[PDB]
Amino acid sequence: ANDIRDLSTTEIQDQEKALKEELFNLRFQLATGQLENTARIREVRKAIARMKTIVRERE
RNA sequence: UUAAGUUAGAAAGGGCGCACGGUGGAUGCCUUGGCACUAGGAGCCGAAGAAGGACGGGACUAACACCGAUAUGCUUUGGG
Ligand SMILES: [Mg+2]
Repeated sequence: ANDIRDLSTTEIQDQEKALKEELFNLRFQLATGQLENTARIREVRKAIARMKTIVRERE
């Protein structure tokens, strides 16, 4: 959270993209039954949320 | 032995009493919920989109509760 606030808006935007891609691949693996660490999903969801929050605080 | 006479016992099933079960949810005990008030506060919400909803959100989710594509939560300030 404090680490996110360090980054620029554009850099956060790119951090989101990565997390969105990560979340997508987790959901993919999960559906194909190839995901063990299913707790990863919630973390990534929360992370995305956190990043959007900081960006909206910037404005 | 014949004759005459008298009387017993019997239960297919049934009755009464008793014993033991079943069913059923009365009664007692209990209380998560109600009822009536008192004192104090407050008596409004809505185009800055209401009341009330629908559909969604969990690793798996039928329902309830919570939340809204930032979805079973996000940030922050305090408590602990
Ligand atoms: Mg704290």
